[PDB]
Amino acid sequence: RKTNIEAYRDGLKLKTEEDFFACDRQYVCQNYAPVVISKGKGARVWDINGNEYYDFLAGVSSLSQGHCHPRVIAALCRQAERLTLTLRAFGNDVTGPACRFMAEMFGYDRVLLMNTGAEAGESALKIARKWAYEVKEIPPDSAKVILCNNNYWGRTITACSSSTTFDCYNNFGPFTPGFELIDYDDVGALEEALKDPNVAAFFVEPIQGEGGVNVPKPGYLKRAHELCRSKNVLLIVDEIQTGLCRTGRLLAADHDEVHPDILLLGKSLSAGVVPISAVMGRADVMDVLKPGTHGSTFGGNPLACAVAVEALTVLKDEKLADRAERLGAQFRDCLRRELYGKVPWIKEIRGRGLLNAVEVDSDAIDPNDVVMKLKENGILSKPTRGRVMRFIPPLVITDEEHRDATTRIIKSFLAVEEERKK
Amino acid sequence: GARKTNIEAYRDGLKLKTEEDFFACDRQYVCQNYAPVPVVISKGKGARVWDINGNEYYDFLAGVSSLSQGHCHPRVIAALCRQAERLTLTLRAFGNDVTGPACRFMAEMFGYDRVLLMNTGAEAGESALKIARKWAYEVKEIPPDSAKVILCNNNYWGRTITACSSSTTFDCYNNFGPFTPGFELIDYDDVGALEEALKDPNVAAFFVEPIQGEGGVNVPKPGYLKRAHELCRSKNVLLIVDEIQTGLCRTGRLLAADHDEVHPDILLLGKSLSAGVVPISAVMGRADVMDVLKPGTHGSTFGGNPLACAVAVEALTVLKDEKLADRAERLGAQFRDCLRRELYGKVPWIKEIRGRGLLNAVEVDSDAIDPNDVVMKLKENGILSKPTRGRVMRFIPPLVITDEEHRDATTRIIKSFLAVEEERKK
Ligand SMILES: Cc1ncc(COP(=O)(O)O)c(C=O)c1O
Ligand SMILES: Cc1ncc(COP(=O)(O)O)c(C=O)c1O
Ligand SMILES: OC[C@H]1O[C@@H](O)[C@H](O)[C@@H](O)[C@@H]1O
Ligand SMILES: OC[C@H]1O[C@@H](O)[C@H](O)[C@@H](O)[C@@H]1O
Ligand SMILES: OC[C@H]1O[C@H](O)[C@H](O)[C@@H](O)[C@@H]1O
Repeated sequence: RKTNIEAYRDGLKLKTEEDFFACDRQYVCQNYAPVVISKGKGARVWDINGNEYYDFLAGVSSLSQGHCHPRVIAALCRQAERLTLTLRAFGNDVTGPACRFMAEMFGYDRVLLMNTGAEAGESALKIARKWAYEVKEIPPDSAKVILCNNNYWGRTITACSSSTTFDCYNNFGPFTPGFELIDYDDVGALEEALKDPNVAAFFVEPIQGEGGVNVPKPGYLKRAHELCRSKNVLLIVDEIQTGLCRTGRLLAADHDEVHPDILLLGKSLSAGVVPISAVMGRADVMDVLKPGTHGSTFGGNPLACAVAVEALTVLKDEKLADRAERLGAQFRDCLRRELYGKVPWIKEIRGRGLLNAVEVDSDAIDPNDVVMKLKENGILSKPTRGRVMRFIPPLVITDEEHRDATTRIIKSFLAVEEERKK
Repeated sequence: GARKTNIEAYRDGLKLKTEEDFFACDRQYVCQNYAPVPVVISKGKGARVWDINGNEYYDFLAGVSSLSQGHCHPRVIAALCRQAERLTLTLRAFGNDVTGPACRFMAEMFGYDRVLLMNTGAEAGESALKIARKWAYEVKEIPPDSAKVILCNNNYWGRTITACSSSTTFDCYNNFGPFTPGFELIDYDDVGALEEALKDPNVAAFFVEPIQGEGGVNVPKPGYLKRAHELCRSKNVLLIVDEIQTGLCRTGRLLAADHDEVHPDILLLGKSLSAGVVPISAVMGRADVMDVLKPGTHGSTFGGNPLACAVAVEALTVLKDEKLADRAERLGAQFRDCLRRELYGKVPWIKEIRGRGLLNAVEVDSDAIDPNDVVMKLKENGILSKPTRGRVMRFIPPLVITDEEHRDATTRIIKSFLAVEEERKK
């Protein structure tokens, strides 16, 4: 049987990429800015004309397990035929066991399941505030949260209120108060911010994602945790982009040996199949959310839970932390040896595991020529902040595939440089 | 071959046998932000669910109107499995062969120029608020940071900090501040109060439900929405109409706003947009409003993902193919008529039976009866629901409920209320 979307699309006679871009332009809210993908499998996607590419954005680390992982799809399909949604107003035979699975895997007492990263962030801030008011006993409406410049956690009004990125906040106010912004990767600024006794939490990414793959100094996060703990301030660690093996370890916080007070997960939690996010913490923090104080229609639905248990298990069974660590060190090494020196407009090669970036001098080169050239050579990515090229493949990428992609990526940077010399 | 999926292997290894075993698992590992009816549902199909002990029930919450098409509608599940084999996520950073055609499908079905797909109701409300504000600053040219949005007391649109900031429900806001400013709360179903609030020129929008759901199935006087729209239009204020609960045939029309012949300036949809299969929401509006969201000013990882779009197109088509608007109008009018003729005369602690379509409620007097006795008795008679605000009993079945099931269910419901009354007389 043809699905309704397929039958409906056939009647439109969208044959070329430009037909799809025109349909897009006419009917889709125009809040995004080259290719029309119809199929994905593992590390590979295919456009509507049958051309193959490596996906080096991977849902900005939502597709760590690869596109259309057969185990994840089987778990989806099996659960979807049985039960998808009950609400948390009724019990069911999936939510409990799934939260226990997550509790045991990440080492926490309680799991709050929500749907998106932004909801996980809001839920953590809410928990941190109510905890501050109720357990830490700080004055009513006075709770503060410390975040870092160039953070990204969502697009809610409150997320906009805690952004330093002009386009994220501009003309969406007035703003939620209670945020203090400091420099990333700066313990001094954190110590200084931590003198205010009304601070409920410090909310931080172990590597800043959308900010430009800003990898902090080794130990930064341990130091930050020590400072938070000595002031009775919760360390909220956002691993929505950096967790789940992406950096070579189950949590990017494992590098600095930090167990977050509140952990956020998302994205690859579902292998990019359905939106599910998680907030985890110890009992005396998470239990501030009493009945009726927080909710979500779809949060914890049995379909997402079944998908997430399968997705998480893929990470472990395919040993994807080891694969990210190994391949990623080889990637950065090749790019350093074959590009530093030969390509003067490369500012920095940086990353951990398979979360990598090449920042370029956008005064010396058009970054978009790198993007175009990459696509020409079978590599799809999208930079952040104009000038930071991102390289974020599915972790399941094979040794042969990764060698091949690395060659095409290097060849792309070199072809842009040769064209510049003329 | 034969094999377990991991959720099954793991659950099997925990050796959970009784409902108490599952209740205890939930209490230990799941954040305790709900007060659930004590049942452990295992299978859902159409209007029915079964628990782990085998007991069968009619689902009379239906995900609070997330499952209008029934549990596990075979067409929606087939569309889900088919698209999931092919492509589930690209981001809007890349094009794909589904997202644009799905937005076009919706734009044409609802009559709007532009469609924004988000994931949850809360995200749709946040996005609409962002649109109305930026539009106010850039098109209406009101002063920087001065935009106001009018909402109604007892509204419910989400649990973000900004939603908490615009709530009048104590447990939604308490100890979650400090709050997002820029909200002006008025009584629901009060034209005079809306009129006075609209005298402030910094008002960007009026954000309103055609029936308040979580607030208690509060059905306004007829014409209330039409009148709200005329007032908003005369002051160059956007009418944002939240149909996340009331939309998609639930009230006997495609949109509840259709009763008043209102076309919202911004329309919010969600919940049954996916037939309860995956979270997807939508914000729709005319080009000169929606186009304020320029590249880089708003986004979402999973918003408009191809899996969700294929499910939503299938879910929407089910509404039309099974004529669920007509089924809701008919069955709902019979339900309310039956309940009034069988319960009002006999049951003194029912204050009111109200609703539209198959969005119905029975408000009880909780100073006279423990509402939880009604919930328990319903369950014992094969009916699952959860009240809102302590004392508003909700009857919101899947619209696919058959005539025979609906009659059977209505008998069970009437018998439940009369039995609690019989205990009260004693
Ligand atoms: C670190 C981090 N937090 C939060 C989010 C928000 O995710 P969502 O788009 O699922 O709301 C993202 C997505 O880009 C992210 O990378
Ligand atoms: C009218 C209305 N708006 C918004 C929401 C928020 O939906 P979600 O729980 O999917 O965020 C709901 C659902 O509870 C609703 O009924
Ligand atoms: O020129 C018209 C545009 O829209 C489509 O109708 C055509 O197929 C494309 O070639 C073009 O981008
Ligand atoms: O046939 C429907 C589905 O049922 C599940 O039990 C299988 O493992 C899936 O792969 C299959 O697509
Ligand atoms: O549809 C009405 C239903 O009501 C009865 O309780 C029967 O037990 C059930 O099998 C039947 O299908």
